[PDB]
Amino acid sequence: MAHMIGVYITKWGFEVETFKKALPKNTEVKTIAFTGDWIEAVRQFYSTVKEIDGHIHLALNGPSSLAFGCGVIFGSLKTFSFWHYQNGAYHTIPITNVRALKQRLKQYNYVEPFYEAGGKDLVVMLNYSHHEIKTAVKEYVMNKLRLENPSYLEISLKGITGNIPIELMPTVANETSSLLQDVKKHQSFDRFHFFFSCPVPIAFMVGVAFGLYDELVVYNFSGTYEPVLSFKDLKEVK
Amino acid sequence: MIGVYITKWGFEVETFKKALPKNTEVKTIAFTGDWIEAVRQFYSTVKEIDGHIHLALNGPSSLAFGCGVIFGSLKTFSFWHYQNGAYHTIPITNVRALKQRLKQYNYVEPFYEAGGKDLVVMLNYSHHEIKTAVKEYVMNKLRLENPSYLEISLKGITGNIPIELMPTVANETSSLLQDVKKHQSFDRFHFFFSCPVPIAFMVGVAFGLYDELVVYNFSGTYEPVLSFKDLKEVK
Repeated sequence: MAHMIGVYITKWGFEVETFKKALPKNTEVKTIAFTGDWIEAVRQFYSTVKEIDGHIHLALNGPSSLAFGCGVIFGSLKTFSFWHYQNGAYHTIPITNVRALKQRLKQYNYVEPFYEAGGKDLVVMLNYSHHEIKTAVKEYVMNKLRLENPSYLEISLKGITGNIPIELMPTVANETSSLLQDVKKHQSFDRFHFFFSCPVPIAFMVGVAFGLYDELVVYNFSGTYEPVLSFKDLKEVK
Repeated sequence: MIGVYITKWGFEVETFKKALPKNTEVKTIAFTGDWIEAVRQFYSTVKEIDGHIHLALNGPSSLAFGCGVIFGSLKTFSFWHYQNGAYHTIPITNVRALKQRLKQYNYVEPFYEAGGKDLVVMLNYSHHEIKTAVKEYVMNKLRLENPSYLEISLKGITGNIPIELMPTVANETSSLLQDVKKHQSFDRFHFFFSCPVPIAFMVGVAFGLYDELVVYNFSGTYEPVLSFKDLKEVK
């Protein structure tokens, strides 16, 4: 009865065959159309994975902010393979168990946190990819969020910024997850504000690990930053 | 596989075809002094190709940069550079290697002059300063308000860049173009070139269409030839 299925979240739709051909023979693929409505796509994603019995093959052709949202409501009852499009075709992320991602670490090999102590709003920046975002996020926060002296957590990577292989993505996601729990020891935050310069698979896996435990807001860059998912919306998806 | 040849002429395509693997078709894109039209036709040609692309370009580095910007960074490519009377392949089988952000730079160095939120970028591998001429143009024709300036130039290397170092120089340049954003959040980048075509292409690939950018070309004087709005509308 239980049988593997593909779920493809895409800003387009026409290109789904590339994903399908990468999967085992006779794997059905359910397409979720992302049209610039984050909460609707997350809702449809939840609806789809809720009723799936079996291993889920995921791919997401779309923003990392959406990937993070989908991760947050994914939960920990289902297994998945994450497929990523690179230098030719789709390749599976080394199959990462959900419980494995939430493992807390004492030693980090890749992530480098820079914590700036402030108030109860924490601005989280995953500064992992080619495009440098720190000053852009701070300018946006200062001009648009109307917060008093927010705390900042900028996370950069040692060595691999802008060139993260598939094979390191589970490790980077695990390390990020562990840091996001560590930071809560500094103080009790009211709210986490998430900004990404980050591969989609990592964003998804970090969302899976972090979950919907804290008040959070997810932000997307499209010429400027805007909030695209809130804790309230994500809670109401279930 | 196919080859795409972007050229200010057209008649000379056969040496490119001959350099490629047997039975590679080549599409010529004829540049006639309209940058946005050539970039449009380039994008139209490569848009639905996923596999490896062979590229060559006979024309200005400013065009090469524009083609790089709309190429994206999902597709692998070989750039065939014409040097010392023949074509030489620059194979890029991992595009992310061009986008790796660096702490250690071996071949290029930044010279940053702090100003406002317009950044004037000079990609100058010539071993003779272009800053005075660019500044005169900026002050007199663009009338920008207290722009920041970033010159990127060679260090250590005293002459031409060998083929073998062109990916490295492009990678380092691209990394510096992101590193400068640590100084402040810029609103707009203005690109001026004195540089080899393959480097311009590779830097365009990495930089992408992520910041408001304007591309300038030197032909006796400087003029803008590509804007962010035009490039956005190509897609």
